[PDB]
Amino acid sequence: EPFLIGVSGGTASGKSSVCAKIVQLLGQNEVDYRQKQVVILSQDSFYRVLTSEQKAKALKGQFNFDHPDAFDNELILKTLKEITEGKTVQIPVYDFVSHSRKEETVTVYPADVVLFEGILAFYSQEVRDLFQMKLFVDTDADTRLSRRVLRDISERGRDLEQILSQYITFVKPAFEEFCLPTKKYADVIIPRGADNLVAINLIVQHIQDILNG
Amino acid sequence: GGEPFLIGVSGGTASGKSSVCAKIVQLLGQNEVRQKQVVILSQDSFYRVLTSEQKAKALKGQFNFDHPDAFDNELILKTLKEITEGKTVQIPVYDFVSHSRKEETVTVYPADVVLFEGILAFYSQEVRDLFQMKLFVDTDADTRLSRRVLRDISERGRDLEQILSQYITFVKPAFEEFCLPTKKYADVIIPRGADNLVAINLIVQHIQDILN
Amino acid sequence: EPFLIGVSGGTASGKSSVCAKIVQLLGQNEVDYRQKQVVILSQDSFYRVLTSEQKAKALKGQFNFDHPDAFDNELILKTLKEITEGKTVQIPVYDFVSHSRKEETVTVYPADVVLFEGILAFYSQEVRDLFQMKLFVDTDADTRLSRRVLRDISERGRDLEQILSQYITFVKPAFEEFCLPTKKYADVIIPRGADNLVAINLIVQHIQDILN
Amino acid sequence: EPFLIGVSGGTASGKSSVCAKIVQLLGQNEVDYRQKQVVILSQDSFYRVLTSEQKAKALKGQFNFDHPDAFDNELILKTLKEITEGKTVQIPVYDFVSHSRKEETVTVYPADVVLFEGILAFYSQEVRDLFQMKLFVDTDADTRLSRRVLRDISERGRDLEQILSQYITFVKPAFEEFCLPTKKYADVIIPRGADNLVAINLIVQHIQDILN
Ligand SMILES: O=C(CSc1nc2c(cnn2-c2ccc(F)cc2)c(=O)[nH]1)Nc1ccc(Br)cc1
Ligand SMILES: O=C(CSc1nc2c(cnn2-c2ccc(F)cc2)c(=O)[nH]1)Nc1ccc(Br)cc1
Repeated sequence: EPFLIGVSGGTASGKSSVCAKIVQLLGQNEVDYRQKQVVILSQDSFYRVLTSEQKAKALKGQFNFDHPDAFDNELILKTLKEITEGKTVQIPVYDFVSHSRKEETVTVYPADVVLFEGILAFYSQEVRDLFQMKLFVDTDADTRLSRRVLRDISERGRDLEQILSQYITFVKPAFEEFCLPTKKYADVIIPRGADNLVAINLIVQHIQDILNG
Repeated sequence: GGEPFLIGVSGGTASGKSSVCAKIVQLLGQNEVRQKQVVILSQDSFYRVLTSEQKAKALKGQFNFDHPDAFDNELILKTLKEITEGKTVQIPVYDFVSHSRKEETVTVYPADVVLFEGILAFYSQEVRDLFQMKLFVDTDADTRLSRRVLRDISERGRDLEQILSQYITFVKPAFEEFCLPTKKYADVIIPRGADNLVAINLIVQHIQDILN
Repeated sequence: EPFLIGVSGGTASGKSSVCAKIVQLLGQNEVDYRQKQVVILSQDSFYRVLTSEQKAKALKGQFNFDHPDAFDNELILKTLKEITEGKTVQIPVYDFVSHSRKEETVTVYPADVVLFEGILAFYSQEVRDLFQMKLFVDTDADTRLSRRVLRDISERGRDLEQILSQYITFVKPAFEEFCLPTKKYADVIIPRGADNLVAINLIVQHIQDILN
Repeated sequence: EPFLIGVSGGTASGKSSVCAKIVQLLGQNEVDYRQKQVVILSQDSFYRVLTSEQKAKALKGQFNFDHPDAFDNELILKTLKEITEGKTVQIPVYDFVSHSRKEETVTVYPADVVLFEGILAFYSQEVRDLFQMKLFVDTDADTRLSRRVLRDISERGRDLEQILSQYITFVKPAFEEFCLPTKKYADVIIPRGADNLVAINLIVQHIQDILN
């Protein structure tokens, strides 16, 4: 049975780079995709195929993609279950023009350890109860917001007003209502994110031992 | 201005604390006045005159204007004591170009209500014991950072990376160490800032009652 | 139209005693029952009449009376709407033996000012939209727990193990899940409770100005 | 050189039970004192010898043993730098009558891993910089007071009003002003405490890895 690590934290907490760094340090980027012992899954792969009335809100730009409802809880639960039972799985690739899933999927061969990472990884009891270990990457919201702003201006061509409109109207309230109340389910809290080498090495070491048990 | 009623106002940068003070005095028409019964004092007037070592620091972005050390606590305590005793006082006018006070001082005559506003208004016990009412304008750090970034870009012409580098290195550590722990000393907390018209009307109504 | 003030806070915040002290400082204990210009309603008077399955849970000490499910929001809504229409209204008296309402109701005549006070006074949009002013009495959970333990040994006949088991299992999670998030709806936050005479005198003076 | 783990968190966070459990799961409770590879040091062992002035405050129940000033940072620093140099060390044992150190000491032979555990283990930069790993046991203040009351009420036998007056007056203010600001120096935060078996087993394993 594969070892499931759930990782949560708000946007730009560093939950993504933490998963990236752990997997890099375990030599997994030098390993072919068919033979990887440690795989990373993101909750944002499992965005819902939107209905007519949902797609209408999304064109008007008034659909909160950080709300639990924007996420396909039942496909997440189904898929993680299959992973647990040792089965290989298909991860969707999301089209934001059509708010539907493309035909091309991503294949995920049975792994020894699976990192499942997202803003609402711990929101559903049934999904929480599949994780052997729960990690929350705790970064102050002001810190996270500065990171969000530099990232979205630099590697995307997004405008500063639009970024802070979306943050204040949608991201912040959804973080406070749905994500932050899930911090209390975490086994281990990792402050600051990917620059926290002591916490990362501690989780790398732990996965390393698992790969040799 | 027999025995002024001193109101202390704190809260982080971009909390709303200046606008709240400004709206309170506006809604009282004590705006456009010569017999001002309500005046606003700002802790921003009481910056220390800098050494040339410190002036040199300020030219680079590396002098912490959010630290207690950057404000003249002795002159603030003295100025507020004289106000409490019903005396006319001189407020400095600070020139940032020279990092020193001009000859021009602003004359504040005994008012019936004095609103003293600053990030560190409640930091010193001697100063905080002169306030008969202490207000804290409580606004979330991410909200406050959003307002600060937009003001610094759009009014003040700042570089984005410099704003946020300075935020992380100096402003945030200074707010968490020195300002945020003073919130417990507040009698009343005003969430959000200048848009809190219910909070603001409660403070204008209360100021009119003691003007009578 | 009566002026409606909603008042929330965790258990042992001091919301009850803040209300009680505001009324008494107004002189409204020396005013006659039918002539009360300012009255206090408690969300407590409006516990639901429990189902059979809820009765069962309650008798085994497994029903959370701090959950929104415990409160009769429809009756709360109805009674506040009628008070805004200037009606005389009847308030239920709850009985914890039967988990139901006594025949005895309590009569409240039209007041100028109504204080409504409860852990979940701001939980429901339609109820919170009836308040002209929302006060949240903000007292640290460790402080409030200190008060609860001393209150429950003296008043009730309870031991530490029962008070703390109940607090950890029921009061705390319900407070964090349901009460704490409503704080963002307050217009004014009152730290500490009824020893905050500056905050209390402020609400008193505001209420006096309504009565004039 | 030996591996120094610093552990902090508020009174009754569980940091002491976390250290006990880690050592119990590594089989060190069986190993002979002279051959122990993992040892727990407590900051509580390094209380300062009080001056007459402080001894005077302490007799009147006014010396705050949770204030940084109550810890002998110089002795802590010396003792940990010695452990780091491979040297055998004596740990004081304290008398809370004379507010000074007994005849008897406790000998600690060079260990491969030291857990240094206390409320202010990260307060001093010099102490904090010795630790290759910093753990902070984060337990809610209302939860910690719960445990503290039950623990203290017997283990010492003392009165309930005294435990709670002491907590509100001394412990809570000292935790909020001095301990809580040290959380940002933790590499890893362990929630709830000794019942967190995932977090405990993660640390046990890391230490086993180090001993092999
Ligand atoms: O001041 C701080 C940073 S804690 C903090 N609180 C925030 C931020 C943004 N919004 N809020 C906030 C939101 C809703 C509220 F209702 C209250 C605050 C933020 O960046 N940091 N110190 C701190 C750091 C870690 C811990 Br754990 C606790 C306090
Ligand atoms: O006590 C407080 C704020 S109010 C508060 N919140 C608490 C306490 C204990 N647990 N929580 C809590 C835990 C999880 C939640 F989701 C919500 C609440 C507490 O004593 N006070 N902090 C404080 C006060 C003064 C200073 Br100075 C610094 C920090």
